[PDB]
Amino acid sequence: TSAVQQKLAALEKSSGGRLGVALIDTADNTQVLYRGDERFPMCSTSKVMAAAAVLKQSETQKQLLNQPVEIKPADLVNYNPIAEKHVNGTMTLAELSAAALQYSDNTAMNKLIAQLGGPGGVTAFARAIGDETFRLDRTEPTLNTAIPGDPRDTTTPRAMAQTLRQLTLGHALGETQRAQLVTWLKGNTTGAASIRAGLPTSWTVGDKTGSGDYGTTNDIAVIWPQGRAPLVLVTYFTQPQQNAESRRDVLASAARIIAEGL
Ligand SMILES: [K+]
Ligand SMILES: [K+]
Ligand SMILES: [K+]
Ligand SMILES: [K+]
Repeated sequence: TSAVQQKLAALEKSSGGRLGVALIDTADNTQVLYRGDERFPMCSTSKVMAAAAVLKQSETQKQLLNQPVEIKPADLVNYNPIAEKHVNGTMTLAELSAAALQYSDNTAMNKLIAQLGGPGGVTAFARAIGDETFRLDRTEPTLNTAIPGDPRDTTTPRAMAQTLRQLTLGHALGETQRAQLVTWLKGNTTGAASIRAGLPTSWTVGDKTGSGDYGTTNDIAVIWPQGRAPLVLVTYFTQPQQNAESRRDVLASAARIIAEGL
């Protein structure tokens, strides 16, 4: 095993949990993986798949993103920072997409799932862009249960890194759509203590975090260093105790180990 993998294994051992990392260097298309083929609960990182599915729809329904959407009291779930600001009012699918991606709003995610026809509509878009691994089974908030061994609402680090590459740097989306997604990921408010904290401060980053039971702490990022091809980095982490605390530091340290392995 590589030098990087030795250091990621040691980080994992010090943490008491289970760590998953996938890097894709778009220079030589080489990959670094740690438990790259194990399943991890996605938690809110699945918001990227749902927002991207809606973007794919907007390519033919050219006014879809401005479509208003009723926010009703019964739509509110466990974590609704933006949507609770509009109960008995409306929000557009663009506003819901940005609330989901940039504030991790769970009512926003549920509206995107509805627009897609249920969780199966998210999974279907994954299958349509070549991702045979991702699976979304539940809505918010039950998709966060993160039960050990449960395959519901999981993916693997390798699959999510490949997919995130296609949506953000590839052409799985149309060009207007891809840049909307990139802008959204760059304006995330929830990621300062996760991957971003382990990286050179000059690098540009867009990311989506996730957190859930079993101290599940996740981040998926696309990374633009200065002077070299961009990278995609996925870091998943989950823990043995159902009530375990968040460990965003593990993700920052994973990113540091990866960046220093370049
Ligand atoms: K093992
Ligand atoms: K969330
Ligand atoms: K699980
Ligand atoms: K938690």
